[PDB]
Amino acid sequence: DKEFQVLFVLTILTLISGTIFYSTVEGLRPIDALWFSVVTLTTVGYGDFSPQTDFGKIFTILYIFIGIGLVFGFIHKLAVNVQLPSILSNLVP
Amino acid sequence: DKEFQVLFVLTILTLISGTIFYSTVEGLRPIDALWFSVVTLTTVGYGDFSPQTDFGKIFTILYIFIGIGLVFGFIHKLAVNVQLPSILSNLVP
Amino acid sequence: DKEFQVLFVLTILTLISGTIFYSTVEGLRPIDALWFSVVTLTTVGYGDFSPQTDFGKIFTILYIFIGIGLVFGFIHKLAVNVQLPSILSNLVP
Amino acid sequence: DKEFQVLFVLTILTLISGTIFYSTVEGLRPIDALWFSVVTLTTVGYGDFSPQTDFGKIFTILYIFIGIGLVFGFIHKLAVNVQLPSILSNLVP
Ligand SMILES: [K+]
Ligand SMILES: [K+]
Ligand SMILES: [K+]
Ligand SMILES: [K+]
Repeated sequence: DKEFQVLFVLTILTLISGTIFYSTVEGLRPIDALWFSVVTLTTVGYGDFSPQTDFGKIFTILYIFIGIGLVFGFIHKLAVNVQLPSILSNLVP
Repeated sequence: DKEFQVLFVLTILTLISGTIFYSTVEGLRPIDALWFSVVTLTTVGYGDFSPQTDFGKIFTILYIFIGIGLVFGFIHKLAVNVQLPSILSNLVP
Repeated sequence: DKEFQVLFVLTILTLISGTIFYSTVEGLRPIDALWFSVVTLTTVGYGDFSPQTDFGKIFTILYIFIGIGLVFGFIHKLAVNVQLPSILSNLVP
Repeated sequence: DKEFQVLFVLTILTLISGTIFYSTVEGLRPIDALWFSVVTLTTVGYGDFSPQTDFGKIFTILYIFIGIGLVFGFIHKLAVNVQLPSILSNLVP
Protein backbone atom coordinates (compact mmCIF):
# COMPACT_ATOMS: atom_id res chain seq x y z
CA ASP A 1 0.00 0.00 0.00
CA LYS A 2 2.14 2.86 1.32
CA GLU A 3 5.09 1.61 -0.75
CA PHE A 4 3.06 1.08 -3.93
CA GLN A 5 1.42 4.48 -3.45
CA VAL A 6 4.75 6.30 -3.22
CA LEU A 7 6.08 4.49 -6.28
CA PHE A 8 2.84 5.32 -8.08
CA VAL A 9 3.21 9.03 -7.33
CA LEU A 10 6.90 9.05 -8.22
CA THR A 11 6.11 7.41 -11.57
CA ILE A 12 3.29 9.88 -12.27
CA LEU A 13 5.56 12.86 -11.59
CA THR A 14 8.32 11.40 -13.76
CA LEU A 15 5.94 10.97 -16.70
CA ILE A 16 4.54 14.47 -16.18
CA SER A 17 8.06 15.89 -16.34
CA GLY A 18 8.70 14.05 -19.61
CA THR A 19 5.42 15.21 -21.13
CA ILE A 20 6.23 18.85 -20.42
CA PHE A 21 9.78 18.57 -21.77
CA TYR A 22 9.07 16.87 -25.11
CA SER A 23 6.05 19.02 -25.95
CA THR A 24 8.22 22.06 -25.24
CA VAL A 25 11.64 21.28 -26.71
CA GLU A 26 10.68 18.73 -29.39
CA GLY A 27 7.30 20.30 -30.11
CA LEU A 28 5.27 17.11 -29.73
CA ARG A 29 1.59 17.02 -28.82
CA PRO A 30 1.21 16.42 -25.07
CA ILE A 31 -0.23 12.96 -25.82
CA ASP A 32 2.76 12.07 -28.03
CA ALA A 33 5.13 13.45 -25.40
CA LEU A 34 3.67 11.16 -22.73
CA TRP A 35 3.77 8.31 -25.25
CA PHE A 36 7.49 8.86 -25.90
CA SER A 37 8.26 9.16 -22.19
CA VAL A 38 6.66 5.79 -21.44
CA VAL A 39 8.07 4.02 -24.51
CA THR A 40 11.48 5.30 -23.39
CA LEU A 41 11.50 4.54 -19.65
CA THR A 42 10.10 1.01 -20.11
CA THR A 43 12.91 0.58 -22.65
CA VAL A 44 10.56 -0.47 -25.48
CA GLY A 45 11.79 2.23 -27.92
CA TYR A 46 9.71 1.88 -31.10
CA GLY A 47 11.44 4.92 -32.64
CA ASP A 48 8.18 6.15 -34.16
CA PHE A 49 9.22 9.26 -32.25
CA SER A 50 12.78 10.25 -31.31
CA PRO A 51 14.46 13.52 -30.27
CA GLN A 52 15.71 15.62 -33.20
CA THR A 53 17.50 18.34 -31.21
CA ASP A 54 20.79 18.04 -29.32
CA PHE A 55 19.09 19.41 -26.21
CA GLY A 56 16.48 16.69 -26.64
CA LYS A 57 19.12 13.96 -26.91
CA ILE A 58 21.13 15.19 -23.92
CA PHE A 59 18.06 15.40 -21.67
CA THR A 60 16.86 11.95 -22.77
CA ILE A 61 20.19 10.39 -21.82
CA LEU A 62 19.80 11.74 -18.29
CA TYR A 63 16.06 11.02 -18.25
CA ILE A 64 16.82 7.36 -19.03
CA PHE A 65 19.48 6.78 -16.36
CA ILE A 66 17.32 8.47 -13.72
CA GLY A 67 13.93 7.20 -14.86
CA ILE A 68 14.43 3.48 -15.50
CA GLY A 69 15.19 2.74 -11.86
CA LEU A 70 11.87 3.96 -10.47
CA VAL A 71 9.71 2.89 -13.42
CA PHE A 72 10.79 -0.75 -13.18
CA GLY A 73 10.55 -0.49 -9.41
CA PHE A 74 6.89 0.46 -9.77
CA ILE A 75 6.37 -2.25 -12.38
CA HIS A 76 7.99 -4.74 -10.00
CA LYS A 77 5.96 -3.85 -6.90
CA LEU A 78 2.81 -3.65 -9.01
CA ALA A 79 3.36 -7.24 -10.13
CA VAL A 80 4.62 -8.63 -6.81
CA ASN A 81 2.37 -6.79 -4.35
CA VAL A 82 -0.81 -6.31 -6.40
CA GLN A 83 -1.09 -8.69 -9.36
CA LEU A 84 0.43 -11.69 -7.60
CA PRO A 85 -1.96 -11.86 -4.62
CA SER A 86 -4.97 -11.24 -6.88
CA ILE A 87 -4.14 -14.15 -9.19
CA LEU A 88 -3.68 -16.44 -6.19
CA SER A 89 -7.00 -15.33 -4.72
CA ASN A 90 -8.68 -16.24 -8.01
CA LEU A 91 -7.13 -19.71 -7.85
CA VAL A 92 -9.06 -20.66 -4.72
CA PRO A 93 -12.23 -22.50 -5.85
CA ASP B 1 4.33 -27.34 -12.91
CA LYS B 2 1.26 -25.74 -11.32
CA GLU B 3 3.09 -22.40 -11.16
CA PHE B 4 4.43 -22.58 -14.71
CA GLN B 5 1.00 -23.66 -15.95
CA VAL B 6 -0.75 -20.66 -14.39
CA LEU B 7 1.86 -18.28 -15.78
CA PHE B 8 1.49 -19.96 -19.17
CA VAL B 9 -2.28 -19.44 -19.17
CA LEU B 10 -1.98 -15.85 -17.94
CA THR B 11 0.49 -15.09 -20.73
CA ILE B 12 -1.74 -16.71 -23.35
CA LEU B 13 -4.74 -14.65 -22.24
CA THR B 14 -2.69 -11.46 -22.22
CA LEU B 15 -1.53 -12.04 -25.80
CA ILE B 16 -5.06 -12.92 -26.89
CA SER B 17 -6.30 -9.63 -25.46
CA GLY B 18 -3.63 -7.73 -27.38
CA THR B 19 -4.39 -9.54 -30.63
CA ILE B 20 -8.08 -8.62 -30.42
CA PHE B 21 -7.37 -4.98 -29.57
CA TYR B 22 -4.83 -4.15 -32.29
CA SER B 23 -6.73 -5.94 -35.06
CA THR B 24 -9.80 -3.96 -34.00
CA VAL B 25 -8.58 -0.45 -33.21
CA GLU B 26 -5.41 -0.31 -35.34
CA GLY B 27 -6.80 -2.55 -38.08
CA LEU B 28 -3.87 -4.98 -38.15
CA ARG B 29 -4.11 -8.57 -39.35
CA PRO B 30 -4.56 -10.89 -36.36
CA ILE B 31 -1.06 -12.29 -36.97
CA ASP B 32 0.45 -8.79 -36.99
CA ALA B 33 -1.54 -7.90 -33.88
CA LEU B 34 -0.10 -10.86 -31.97
CA TRP B 35 3.33 -9.96 -33.34
CA PHE B 36 3.05 -6.40 -32.02
CA SER B 37 1.77 -7.59 -28.64
CA VAL B 38 4.77 -9.86 -28.13
CA VAL B 39 7.34 -7.40 -29.49
CA THR B 40 5.88 -4.88 -27.05
CA LEU B 41 5.59 -6.89 -23.82
CA THR B 42 9.08 -8.42 -24.15
CA THR B 43 10.24 -4.82 -24.64
CA VAL B 44 11.98 -5.54 -27.97
CA GLY B 45 10.08 -2.81 -29.90
CA TYR B 46 11.24 -3.01 -33.53
CA GLY B 47 8.78 -0.28 -34.53
CA ASP B 48 7.94 -2.06 -37.79
CA PHE B 49 4.45 -1.63 -36.36
CA SER B 50 3.31 1.05 -33.92
CA PRO B 51 -0.08 2.48 -32.89
CA GLN B 52 -1.28 5.37 -35.08
CA THR B 53 -4.40 6.32 -33.10
CA ASP B 54 -4.55 8.08 -29.73
CA PHE B 55 -6.76 5.29 -28.40
CA GLY B 56 -4.08 2.86 -29.55
CA LYS B 57 -1.33 4.78 -27.76
CA ILE B 58 -3.29 5.16 -24.51
CA PHE B 59 -4.17 1.45 -24.37
CA THR B 60 -0.58 0.44 -25.14
CA ILE B 61 0.74 2.52 -22.24
CA LEU B 62 -1.55 0.61 -19.86
CA TYR B 63 -0.93 -2.69 -21.67
CA ILE B 64 2.81 -2.24 -21.09
CA PHE B 65 2.69 -1.45 -17.36
CA ILE B 66 0.30 -4.34 -16.74
CA GLY B 67 1.76 -6.84 -19.20
CA ILE B 68 5.52 -6.69 -18.63
CA GLY B 69 5.25 -8.02 -15.08
CA LEU B 70 3.64 -11.34 -16.00
CA VAL B 71 5.42 -11.84 -19.32
CA PHE B 72 8.88 -11.64 -17.75
CA GLY B 73 7.59 -13.72 -14.85
CA PHE B 74 6.70 -16.48 -17.30
CA ILE B 75 10.02 -16.03 -19.12
CA HIS B 76 11.79 -16.28 -15.76
CA LYS B 77 10.04 -19.42 -14.51
CA LEU B 78 10.36 -20.98 -17.96
CA ALA B 79 14.13 -20.53 -17.78
CA VAL B 80 14.59 -21.38 -14.09
CA ASN B 81 12.10 -24.24 -13.69
CA VAL B 82 12.13 -25.80 -17.17
CA GLN B 83 15.23 -24.92 -19.21
CA LEU B 84 17.66 -25.02 -16.29
CA PRO B 85 16.96 -28.59 -15.10
CA SER B 86 16.92 -29.88 -18.69
CA ILE B 87 20.36 -28.47 -19.49
CA LEU B 88 21.76 -29.98 -16.29
CA SER B 89 20.21 -33.36 -17.10
CA ASN B 90 21.95 -33.25 -20.48
CA LEU B 91 25.28 -32.59 -18.76
CA VAL B 92 25.30 -35.97 -17.02
CA PRO B 93 27.31 -38.37 -19.23
CA ASP C 1 34.24 -21.58 -15.09
CA LYS C 2 32.20 -24.72 -15.78
CA GLU C 3 28.99 -22.71 -15.42
CA PHE C 4 30.16 -19.79 -17.56
CA GLN C 5 31.47 -22.24 -20.16
CA VAL C 6 28.12 -24.03 -20.48
CA LEU C 7 26.26 -20.73 -20.76
CA PHE C 8 28.80 -19.59 -23.34
CA VAL C 9 28.22 -22.69 -25.48
CA LEU C 10 24.44 -22.48 -25.10
CA THR C 11 24.52 -18.84 -26.23
CA ILE C 12 26.75 -19.66 -29.20
CA LEU C 13 24.41 -22.44 -30.35
CA THR C 14 21.37 -20.19 -29.95
CA LEU C 15 22.93 -17.48 -32.12
CA ILE C 16 24.01 -20.05 -34.70
CA SER C 17 20.43 -21.30 -34.92
CA GLY C 18 19.19 -17.75 -35.49
CA THR C 19 21.80 -17.04 -38.14
CA ILE C 20 20.78 -20.11 -40.14
CA PHE C 21 17.06 -19.35 -39.87
CA TYR C 22 17.07 -15.68 -40.93
CA SER C 23 19.50 -16.17 -43.81
CA THR C 24 17.25 -18.99 -45.01
CA VAL C 25 13.68 -17.78 -44.49
CA GLU C 26 14.20 -14.00 -44.57
CA GLY C 27 17.07 -14.14 -47.06
CA LEU C 28 19.48 -12.03 -45.01
CA ARG C 29 23.26 -12.21 -45.33
CA PRO C 30 24.67 -14.49 -42.61
CA ILE C 31 26.25 -11.45 -40.94
CA ASP C 32 22.92 -9.58 -40.92
CA ALA C 33 21.17 -12.71 -39.64
CA LEU C 34 23.53 -12.94 -36.66
CA TRP C 35 23.11 -9.20 -36.15
CA PHE C 36 19.31 -9.52 -36.00
CA SER C 37 19.50 -12.52 -33.66
CA VAL C 38 21.62 -10.61 -31.15
CA VAL C 39 19.67 -7.35 -31.43
CA THR C 40 16.55 -9.41 -30.77
CA LEU C 41 17.59 -11.63 -27.85
CA THR C 42 19.22 -8.76 -25.92
CA THR C 43 15.92 -6.94 -26.49
CA VAL C 44 17.56 -3.90 -28.12
CA GLY C 45 15.43 -4.08 -31.32
CA TYR C 46 16.64 -1.29 -33.61
CA GLY C 47 14.23 -2.41 -36.35
CA ASP C 48 16.82 -1.75 -39.07
CA PHE C 49 15.95 -5.36 -39.85
CA SER C 50 12.67 -7.12 -39.06
CA PRO C 51 10.95 -10.29 -40.35
CA GLN C 52 8.75 -9.71 -43.41
CA THR C 53 7.23 -13.20 -43.67
CA ASP C 54 4.61 -14.76 -41.40
CA PHE C 55 6.88 -17.75 -40.87
CA GLY C 56 9.59 -15.30 -39.84
CA LYS C 57 7.30 -13.58 -37.34
CA ILE C 58 6.01 -16.82 -35.81
CA PHE C 59 9.52 -18.24 -35.34
CA THR C 60 10.78 -14.98 -33.83
CA ILE C 61 8.01 -15.00 -31.23
CA LEU C 62 9.15 -18.45 -30.08
CA TYR C 63 12.83 -17.55 -30.50
CA ILE C 64 12.32 -14.61 -28.13
CA PHE C 65 10.53 -16.47 -25.32
CA ILE C 66 13.09 -19.29 -25.45
CA GLY C 67 16.20 -17.21 -26.12
CA ILE C 68 15.98 -14.29 -23.69
CA GLY C 69 16.28 -16.54 -20.64
CA LEU C 70 19.69 -17.98 -21.52
CA VAL C 71 21.12 -14.86 -23.17
CA PHE C 72 20.57 -12.71 -20.08
CA GLY C 73 21.75 -15.61 -17.95
CA PHE C 74 25.05 -15.56 -19.81
CA ILE C 75 25.18 -11.77 -19.62
CA HIS C 76 24.54 -12.01 -15.88
CA LYS C 77 27.18 -14.64 -15.10
CA LEU C 78 29.64 -12.87 -17.40
CA ALA C 79 29.23 -9.70 -15.34
CA VAL C 80 29.04 -11.33 -11.90
CA ASN C 81 31.63 -14.10 -12.27
CA VAL C 82 34.09 -12.56 -14.74
CA GLN C 83 33.87 -8.76 -14.95
CA LEU C 84 33.21 -8.20 -11.25
CA PRO C 85 36.30 -9.98 -9.87
CA SER C 86 38.53 -8.40 -12.53
CA ILE C 87 37.47 -4.85 -11.66
CA LEU C 88 38.07 -5.55 -7.97
CA SER C 89 41.51 -6.99 -8.71
CA ASN C 90 42.37 -3.79 -10.56
CA LEU C 91 41.33 -1.74 -7.53
CA VAL C 92 44.10 -3.16 -5.35
CA PRO C 93 47.06 -0.73 -5.55
CA ASP D 1 29.91 5.77 -2.18
CA LYS D 2 33.08 3.88 -3.15
CA GLU D 3 30.98 1.31 -5.01
CA PHE D 4 28.79 3.86 -6.78
CA GLN D 5 31.89 5.89 -7.66
CA VAL D 6 33.62 2.93 -9.31
CA LEU D 7 30.49 2.04 -11.26
CA PHE D 8 30.15 5.69 -12.26
CA VAL D 9 33.70 5.77 -13.63
CA LEU D 10 33.32 2.42 -15.39
CA THR D 11 30.14 3.66 -17.07
CA ILE D 12 31.79 6.92 -18.13
CA LEU D 13 34.72 5.07 -19.70
CA THR D 14 32.38 2.67 -21.49
CA LEU D 15 30.40 5.53 -23.03
CA ILE D 16 33.61 7.34 -23.99
CA SER D 17 34.79 4.22 -25.81
CA GLY D 18 31.51 4.03 -27.71
CA THR D 19 31.61 7.71 -28.65
CA ILE D 20 35.09 7.36 -30.14
CA PHE D 21 34.20 4.20 -32.08
CA TYR D 22 30.97 5.34 -33.74
CA SER D 23 32.27 8.79 -34.69
CA THR D 24 35.27 7.03 -36.25
CA VAL D 25 33.89 3.95 -38.00
CA GLU D 26 30.29 5.04 -38.62
CA GLY D 27 31.17 8.71 -39.09
CA LEU D 28 28.63 10.06 -36.60
CA ARG D 29 28.96 13.38 -34.80
CA PRO D 30 30.44 12.82 -31.33
CA ILE D 31 27.09 13.80 -29.79
CA ASP D 32 25.22 11.28 -31.96
CA ALA D 33 27.84 8.64 -31.16
CA LEU D 34 27.29 9.08 -27.42
CA TRP D 35 23.55 9.08 -28.05
CA PHE D 36 23.74 5.74 -29.88
CA SER D 37 25.99 4.22 -27.21
CA VAL D 38 23.51 5.04 -24.45
CA VAL D 39 20.41 4.07 -26.44
CA THR D 40 22.15 0.76 -27.11
CA LEU D 41 23.50 -0.21 -23.68
CA THR D 42 20.25 0.66 -21.87
CA THR D 43 18.59 -1.54 -24.50
CA VAL D 44 16.14 1.17 -25.63
CA GLY D 45 17.15 0.96 -29.34
CA TYR D 46 15.11 3.61 -31.19
CA GLY D 47 16.89 2.78 -34.46
CA ASP D 48 17.06 6.46 -35.44
CA PHE D 49 20.73 5.53 -35.75
CA SER D 50 22.14 2.07 -36.46
CA PRO D 51 25.50 0.76 -37.73
CA GLN D 52 25.74 0.55 -41.53
CA THR D 53 29.13 -1.17 -41.78
CA ASP D 54 29.95 -4.80 -40.98
CA PHE D 55 32.74 -3.64 -38.68
CA GLY D 56 30.15 -1.47 -36.93
CA LYS D 57 27.76 -4.40 -36.49
CA ILE D 58 30.43 -6.79 -35.22
CA PHE D 59 31.74 -4.30 -32.65
CA THR D 60 28.22 -3.46 -31.46
CA ILE D 61 27.47 -7.13 -30.81
CA LEU D 62 30.50 -7.32 -28.51
CA TYR D 63 29.82 -3.85 -27.08
CA ILE D 64 26.33 -5.00 -26.07
CA PHE D 65 27.32 -8.24 -24.32
CA ILE D 66 30.11 -6.48 -22.44
CA GLY D 67 28.36 -3.17 -21.79
CA ILE D 68 24.89 -4.11 -20.56
CA GLY D 69 26.22 -5.77 -17.42
CA LEU D 70 27.92 -2.69 -15.99
CA VAL D 71 25.40 -0.13 -17.27
CA PHE D 72 22.47 -1.81 -15.52
CA GLY D 73 24.70 -2.38 -12.50
CA PHE D 74 25.23 1.37 -12.27
CA ILE D 75 21.54 2.01 -12.89
CA HIS D 76 20.74 -0.48 -10.12
CA LYS D 77 23.10 0.93 -7.49
CA LEU D 78 22.08 4.47 -8.45
CA ALA D 79 18.46 3.59 -7.69
CA VAL D 80 19.08 1.42 -4.62
CA ASN D 81 21.90 3.35 -2.93
CA VAL D 82 21.15 6.93 -3.98
CA GLN D 83 17.55 7.47 -5.11
CA LEU D 84 15.98 5.12 -2.56
CA PRO D 85 17.38 6.74 0.61
CA SER D 86 16.63 10.24 -0.72
CA ILE D 87 12.96 9.47 -1.36
CA LEU D 88 12.63 7.99 2.13
CA SER D 89 14.29 11.04 3.68
CA ASN D 90 11.74 13.23 1.92
CA LEU D 91 8.91 11.15 3.39
CA VAL D 92 9.74 12.15 6.96
CA PRO D 93 7.52 15.15 7.83
K1 LIG E 1 14.08 -2.24 -26.67
K1 LIG F 1 13.57 -0.81 -29.88
K1 LIG G 1 13.02 0.73 -33.32
K1 LIG H 1 14.53 -3.50 -23.86
